[PDB]
Amino acid sequence: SEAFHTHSGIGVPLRRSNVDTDQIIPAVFLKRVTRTGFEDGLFAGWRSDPAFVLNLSPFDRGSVLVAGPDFGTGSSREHAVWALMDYGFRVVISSRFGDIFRGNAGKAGLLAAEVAQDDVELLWKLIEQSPGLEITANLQDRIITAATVVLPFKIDDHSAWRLLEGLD
Repeated sequence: SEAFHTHSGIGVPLRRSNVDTDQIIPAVFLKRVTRTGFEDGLFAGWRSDPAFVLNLSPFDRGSVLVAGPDFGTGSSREHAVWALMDYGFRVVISSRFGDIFRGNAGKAGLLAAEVAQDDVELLWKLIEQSPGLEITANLQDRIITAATVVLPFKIDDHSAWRLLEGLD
């Protein structure tokens, strides 16, 4: 495991709300018993469209996902976090997460940063009109930076501990 203190990377604007575990990683990918790379399962159904955001340069090298509300809503699988992480995402931003997802994220090294929806809208606009704009998430200070916009995020303190300490 690696310890999470700050992460900067290309932001990916995903205007999808209420994203369920089987959209994050379809069921057909979770018969694998191994632990090697789940990156090819990440959004695999949606990736069939060449215009899906994650297929477009430079978003295909993104590591900060800016999603709509209710990301990972409902029941979800550990593999959803593994798929995100294996693809290279270290941060997911949403104004509300599913709780099971949110807990799994912190336990696996993924920052699930809760940001007010008005601020999610600003982040989408910035990265949409400047593809490749980096987003920074600073866990010590619990802020997201994009250009000259700086905004707070929330995380529970237990998750923060696990992430900062790099716990398995």
